[PDB]
Amino acid sequence: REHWATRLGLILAMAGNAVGLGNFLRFPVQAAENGGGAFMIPYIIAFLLVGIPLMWIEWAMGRYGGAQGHGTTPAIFYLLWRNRFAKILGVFGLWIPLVVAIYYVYIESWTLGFAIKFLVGLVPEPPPTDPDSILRPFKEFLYSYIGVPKGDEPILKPSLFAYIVFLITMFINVSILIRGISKGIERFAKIAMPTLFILAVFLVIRVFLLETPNGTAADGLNFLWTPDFEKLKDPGVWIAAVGQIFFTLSLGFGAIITYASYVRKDQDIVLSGLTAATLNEKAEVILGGSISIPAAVAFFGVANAVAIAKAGAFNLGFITLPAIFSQTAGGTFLGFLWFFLLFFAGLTSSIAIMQPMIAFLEDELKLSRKHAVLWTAAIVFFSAHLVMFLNKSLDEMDFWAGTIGVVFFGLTELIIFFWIFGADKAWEEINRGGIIKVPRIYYYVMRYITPAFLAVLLVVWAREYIPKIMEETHWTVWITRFYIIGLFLFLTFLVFLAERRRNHESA
Ligand SMILES: CCCCCCCCO[C@@H]1O[C@H](CO)[C@@H](O)[C@H](O)[C@H]1O
Ligand SMILES: CCCCCCCCO[C@@H]1O[C@H](CO)[C@@H](O)[C@H](O)[C@H]1O
Ligand SMILES: CCCCCCCCO[C@@H]1O[C@H](CO)[C@@H](O)[C@H](O)[C@H]1O
Ligand SMILES: CCCCCCCCO[C@@H]1O[C@H](CO)[C@@H](O)[C@H](O)[C@H]1O
Ligand SMILES: CCCCCCCCO[C@@H]1O[C@H](CO)[C@@H](O)[C@H](O)[C@H]1O
Ligand SMILES: CC(C)C[C@H](N)C(=O)O
Ligand SMILES: [Cl-]
Ligand SMILES: [Cl-]
Ligand code: NA
Ligand code: NA
Repeated sequence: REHWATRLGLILAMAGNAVGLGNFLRFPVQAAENGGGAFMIPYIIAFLLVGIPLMWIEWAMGRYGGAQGHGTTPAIFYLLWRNRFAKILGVFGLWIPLVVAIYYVYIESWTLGFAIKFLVGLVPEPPPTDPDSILRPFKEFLYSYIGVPKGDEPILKPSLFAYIVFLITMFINVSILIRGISKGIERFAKIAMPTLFILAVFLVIRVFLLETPNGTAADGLNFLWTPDFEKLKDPGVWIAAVGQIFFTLSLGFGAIITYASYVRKDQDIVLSGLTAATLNEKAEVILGGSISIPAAVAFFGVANAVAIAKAGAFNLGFITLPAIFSQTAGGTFLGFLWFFLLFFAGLTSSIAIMQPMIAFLEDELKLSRKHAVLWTAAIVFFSAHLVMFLNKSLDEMDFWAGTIGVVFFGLTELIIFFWIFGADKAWEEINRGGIIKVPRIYYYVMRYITPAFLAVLLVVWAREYIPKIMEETHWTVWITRFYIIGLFLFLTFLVFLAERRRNHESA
């Protein structure tokens, strides 16, 4: 099997796994929609009860499976629970990454397209005071990029440049992955992670220099970091906080497990996982949290910045921030650094959610790496056409795989690992090779607190929110549901094909 060459390269590839578009696009939206500081308290708690333990559990599962030549959950779940239903539950560990990748790479390709257009100065020209006259040209710029529907039909019509930049973006992701783990994902993380930290800090600095009649960047920092204990009783904030923690640390996407299956059997995972998790949080709450919201609060005030964040998941990042930057000297180049930052943010994360499908093809179907990467890309490139052309197809995928699915699968992999396999055998397998040991209190969090926390959460979804999504959406949502359900069917057939190759090989 292939291995991470260096300790540092493993951490940067794991941090590059986690530090992505969620740090800089999703976290600002999720924080502002939910009252700023009121969001932080459930966010910090969820990090301590959910994010940290699941990080360790997935590192253990990956490394455990990797010592037996398996990197994906269809095989690893069976290694933990010898039962066909573990193989079937394991398909989610391929389905969730592949579904999420279908829409993540596309959004990643926007930032590459926006970066190119901002670098070359092919950007809108706001008329030099009215905010709408400054924002509308950038709303119209993004809407023309992805092709937001102008009539009644739910059809997207992306620009030719967007589609070509998507092909370019895929080609960029293939070029890294086809070189492997050590000569591909690892080498690129040693380059991208410094680049990304540098850019973010500079932007944080430049945003902190913003002052207008409506406020300063400190006003956004106070809004984000001022508690509001009157919201701790809202199931929505807790749902939003735990869903963010999952998304940001790459938990429930089968990606950490696959990356961890390339860690040598003896090597530490306790300090490693903690560092990468600690890295991703600094990336959000310090860097991601200090760019979008302070800048939006700085030009518009808190209430309008909150209103901007509630308008959509991309308004703040693809419309508001460049519009804000367009009012400052060299703001076009500042936009380029912003969208170039997002491109390495997503690229280090898109290669992470595409490695599982590759690993499954190499490990379980014995495909060469070249063929495993290329077939994986072909699967993503084709499938992405559903996200590109059907309005709100992206949303449905992010909900079922990137929102519901990761919390379901996260609870699934904890029970399989830490209950069925055995809590004590799991505790042993987490701490083995540990440069440090997992604190004794976390054994009781993993066995009892975390699974009940998620169980209650998933029950609040299933009763109070999902009924609106099964009955109050446009009929076209079943087009995406049908496709992603058939995608699951296809992956199980591969699993079935992988256990039949294993019966003929042993014979
Ligand atoms: C069922 C279709 C399977 C894949 C066919 C993809 C067709 C891509 O079509 C292309 O889309 C671009 C963006 O709108 C346009 O700029 C081009 O005119 C068009 O050739
Ligand atoms: C990174 C290189 C990407 C090259 C994409 C070329 C897409 C060409 O596309 C064309 O470009 C013209 C000039 O801007 C536009 O007027 C047209 O709308 C567009 O069809
Ligand atoms: C669900 C994935 C398939 C959707 C992409 C299909 C691309 C359709 O292609 C479209 O054909 C039209 C007439 O032929 C042209 O007006 C457009 O230029 C072109 O975008
Ligand atoms: C999943 C649905 C997304 C598909 C994108 C629809 C592209 C709309 O393109 C349509 O293609 C039709 C057949 O070629 C033509 O009759 C029309 O000229 C054209 O409007
Ligand atoms: C619910 C999650 C709590 C996370 C905070 C744990 C802080 C670690 O706590 C420490 O753990 C050590 C090893 O068990 C002990 O030696 C110390 O008594 C204890 O202070
Ligand atoms: C699906 C994951 C790779 C997402 C990534 N952890 C992010 O925060 O952007
Ligand atoms: Cl364009
Ligand atoms: Cl219709
Ligand atoms: Na993240
Ligand atoms: Na990343």
